[PDB]
Amino acid sequence: KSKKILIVGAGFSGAVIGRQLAEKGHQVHIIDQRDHIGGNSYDARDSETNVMVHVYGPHIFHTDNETVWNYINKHAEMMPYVNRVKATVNGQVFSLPINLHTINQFFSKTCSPDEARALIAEKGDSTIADPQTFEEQALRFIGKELYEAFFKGYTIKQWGMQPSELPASILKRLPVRFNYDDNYFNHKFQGMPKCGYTQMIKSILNHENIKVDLQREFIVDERTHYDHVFYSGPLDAFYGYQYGRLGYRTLDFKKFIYQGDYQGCAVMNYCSVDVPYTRITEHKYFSPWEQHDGSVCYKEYSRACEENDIPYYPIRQMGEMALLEKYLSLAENETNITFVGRLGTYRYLDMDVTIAEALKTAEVYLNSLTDNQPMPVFTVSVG
Amino acid sequence: KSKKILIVGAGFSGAVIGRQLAEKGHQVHIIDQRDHIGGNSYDARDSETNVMVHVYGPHIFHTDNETVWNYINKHAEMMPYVNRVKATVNGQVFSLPINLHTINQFFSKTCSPDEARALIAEKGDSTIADPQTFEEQALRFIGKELYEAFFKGYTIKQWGMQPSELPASILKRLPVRFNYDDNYFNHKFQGMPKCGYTQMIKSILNHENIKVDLQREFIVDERTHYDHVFYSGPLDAFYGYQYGRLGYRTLDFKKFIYQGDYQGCAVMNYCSVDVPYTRITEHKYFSPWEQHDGSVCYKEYSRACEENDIPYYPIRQMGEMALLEKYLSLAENETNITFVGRLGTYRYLDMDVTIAEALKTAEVYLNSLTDNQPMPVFTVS
Ligand SMILES: Cc1cc2nc3c(=O)[nH]c(=O)nc-3n(C[C@H](O)[C@H](O)[C@H](O)COP(=O)(O)OP(=O)(O)OC[C@H]3O[C@@H](n4cnc5c(N)ncnc54)[C@H](O)[C@@H]3O)c2cc1C
Ligand SMILES: Cc1cc2nc3c(=O)[nH]c(=O)nc-3n(C[C@H](O)[C@H](O)[C@H](O)COP(=O)(O)OP(=O)(O)OC[C@H]3O[C@@H](n4cnc5c(N)ncnc54)[C@H](O)[C@@H]3O)c2cc1C
Ligand SMILES: Cc1cc2nc3c(=O)[nH]c(=O)nc-3n(C[C@H](O)[C@H](O)[C@H](O)COP(=O)(O)O)c2cc1C
Ligand SMILES: Cc1cc2nc3c(=O)[nH]c(=O)nc-3n(C[C@H](O)[C@H](O)[C@H](O)COP(=O)(O)O)c2cc1C
Ligand SMILES: Cc1cc2nc3c(=O)[nH]c(=O)nc-3n(C[C@H](O)[C@H](O)[C@H](O)COP(=O)(O)O)c2cc1C
Ligand SMILES: Cc1cc2nc3c(=O)[nH]c(=O)nc-3n(C[C@H](O)[C@H](O)[C@H](O)COP(=O)(O)O)c2cc1C
Repeated sequence: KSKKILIVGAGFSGAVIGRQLAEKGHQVHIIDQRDHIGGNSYDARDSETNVMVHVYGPHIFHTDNETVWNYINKHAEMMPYVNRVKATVNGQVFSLPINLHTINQFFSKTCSPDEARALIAEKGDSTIADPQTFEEQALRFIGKELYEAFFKGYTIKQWGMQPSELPASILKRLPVRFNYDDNYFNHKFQGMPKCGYTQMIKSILNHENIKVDLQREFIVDERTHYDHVFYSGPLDAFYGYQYGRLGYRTLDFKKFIYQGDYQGCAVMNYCSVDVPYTRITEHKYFSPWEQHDGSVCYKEYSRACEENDIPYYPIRQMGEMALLEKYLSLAENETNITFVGRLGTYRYLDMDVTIAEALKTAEVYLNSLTDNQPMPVFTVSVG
Repeated sequence: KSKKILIVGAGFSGAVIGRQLAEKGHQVHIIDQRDHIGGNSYDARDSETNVMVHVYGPHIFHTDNETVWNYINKHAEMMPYVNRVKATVNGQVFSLPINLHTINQFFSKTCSPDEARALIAEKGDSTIADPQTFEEQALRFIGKELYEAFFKGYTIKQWGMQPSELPASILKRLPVRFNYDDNYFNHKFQGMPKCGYTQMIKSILNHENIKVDLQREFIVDERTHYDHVFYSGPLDAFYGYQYGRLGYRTLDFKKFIYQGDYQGCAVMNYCSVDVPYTRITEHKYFSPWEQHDGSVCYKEYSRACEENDIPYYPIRQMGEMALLEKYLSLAENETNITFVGRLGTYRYLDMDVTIAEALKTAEVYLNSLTDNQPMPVFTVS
């Protein structure tokens, strides 16, 4: 039997869940409160320059998950693109993430890989048994100089907290590289959709069993008209923020246009705390197969997400997780709804991860129909 | 009607011409004086370390020709790979080709693309009206500091001549990229074959109608036993060097083994004339999908190609070109032979260009049979 399915959000989570269910006979209704599909992966062209802008931040696809990679290759033409980030600090321009070139330039050396290991082991404090803070992780592995140049001010700008108050886990993600590889991501598959993500999501959304209504906020009354609801909007919002708002950072993107090449690369970080934006992005460099004389650029600023700002990065410290636990115990009591995605589960999720989880969620739901088991509220852990 | 083809050389020129024709019926005899196939593209695994070594120096595949790309993808699995070269001079490590990073690092600046254009325009030596040498052209374009750090020394080593001895026309464009792009090659397709060029050519060569004999020299007396000869060996040698030897640079490779990552990139250039090698190459870096604890490296030394050396880079200056012209006008009176390849034609040819010209050559020969026309001696200009 064909089921009636409400899906709240037309970003990757809604779109991929909808597509998998559509293809199996169910009637899928996808709503989104914005006037366009795509969620935070949405891109659109700038009128004047015709530059394709990644509206809610640069979005670089990267994955080791070949199943996911083949899936999106069914919906776009993936162009090779290797993200290579630069940084300006101390009157110089460096390569990130920290590599043998960054090391040799910063200390004015011509170390080989093994000489650079010895120079960095010497700067690091191997007396720290198990770093508990971001700061201690930097002192342990990269040393004071590298830390204060590349990480301290930059991290303070992103998080609005001292690094001695942030977990080690943030920097554990980012080892020093003792060769000349300056690819930002190590994933086996990396690229950018030739006609953009909006178009990719449009192809995912393109089926006979899917109706998509925009400018349409979810209404708690609707649930009864459907067999199941998939919700990728904010968890706290669905509960009227009755216990408080989940803490996020937000970003302000300050637009400017330049005639020519403003910086010569897609991403420039500004490591100094005394430079108020975290970075400048030059969006035409995200589509190097195209040529554009005019250029759309953004200065990006980080700050605490207030009531009417878009939530970007979830903060997820003790207070935030105590608040989450309260919404979760409301959530565990529900029937015929599943909360999914970055907003629905209060997790930062890359595009490929979001896709893989959306495929699994559809599969769980389909399996639950044929086994006549109830569909759980979450198909992922958040304890 | 089935032709007896002799093809001199089992590198890309002969392999590709040979397969195109073997597939339309002709009997193809390929010979090569060396003891392995592949010509200068040949690779092989080093015994101690198992690193795939590029025996005649690094070979990176790159093209904008998608027909050529699809063609090698039939005979190999192409892995992605983007060449990015580092260079050590004056106690610093830089990015090449010269780019906005090289410039900011070199001068200690944080220039944007356009401020950097303004910076190089001032450094450019503007008192030099009408430059005649490579030296003067470089000086006018980018000034003394950049010229002497990155060009003067490396030119001396690479060409065995001072840039004052070479023509201004050798570099027609200001050589700075005013962006952060440090991909050495700008081609749409770039990659490395997962199992090596030798296996790729071994696959091009695998046909019933193709016999390959190695350790086998061409001998003029052979010509009479075949209907056509495709010749990829050196044009001057084919005619006994009767007018002189075409000028080339040759390269010496000095092998060492390091346990670890010796330098942390495939290719490190040394710009200084006081360092006698041109580059150090670390070959495992040409196969990043592979992991190796032991690493095979080479210091590369460039010198004049003398009579017993392998010819690498064609010098192609005034005298060499006049000299080439003489063998060309002898070749123009040959019949039943076509000269092809970097050696048969005295050109530096990429792998992709060489494959495209081979496919076209076989086709021109196929067409000439069906149309009853004579095959030309050269299939390019
Ligand atoms: C700054 C930033 C940079 C990023 N960069 C990368 C990157 O480089 N690479 C990468 O792989 N990933 C990146 N990501 C992750 C990426 O954006 C997510 O993977 C993806 O957006 C998740 O999609 P989703 O559909 O689950 O959620 P979303 O895209 O957020 O979409 C959810 C949808 O729900 C709608 N909605 C919410 N509430 C309601 C409501 N009550 N009623 C109706 N509609 C509602 C919203 O309007 C929205 O359109 C980045 C994320 C951020 C914040
Ligand atoms: C230092 C160097 C670096 C290079 N790097 C790149 C690179 O990164 N990427 C790229 O695309 N290309 C590169 N190339 C170009 C590449 O090597 C050529 O494209 C390729 O070798 C062309 O193959 P071919 O068959 O025409 O000629 P060759 O490979 O030179 O083959 C000619 C064959 O003919 C044989 N032969 C000659 N005379 C006789 C005779 N008397 N009797 C019998 N056999 C004979 C030879 O033994 C040889 O095996 C490089 C070239 C050089 C010199
Ligand atoms: C509060 C916060 C939480 C973040 N959580 C993640 C995360 O879980 N995974 C991730 O890849 N990036 C996360 N990021 C961002 C990265 O650490 C990264 O450095 C940042 O997005 C800017 O640089 P990037 O886009 O190159 O990664 C977070 C950023 C902030 C401010
Ligand atoms: C340091 C350096 C020196 C080079 N010297 C030469 C040279 O002497 N002759 C030459 O033809 N190319 C030389 N090149 C290669 C040139 O950059 C050239 O632009 C390009 O590689 C030409 O080939 P393409 O057909 O792939 O574009 C040199 C490159 C570098 C970085
Ligand atoms: C004939 C020739 C000689 C060159 N010699 C040098 C050199 O000595 N040092 C150097 O850094 N670059 C040298 N170059 C490299 C120029 O930067 C090269 O054209 C540059 O890579 C062009 O880059 P592009 O790919 O942006 O066109 C040479 C290039 C050519 C064609
Ligand atoms: C005399 C001479 C001619 C060369 N001609 C070419 C050429 O036509 N195309 C090319 O890509 N490289 C050519 N090169 C090699 C280039 O200089 C460049 O360095 C190549 O990208 C790396 O070769 P190399 O660094 O050993 O010189 C030539 C080198 C020399 C010495």
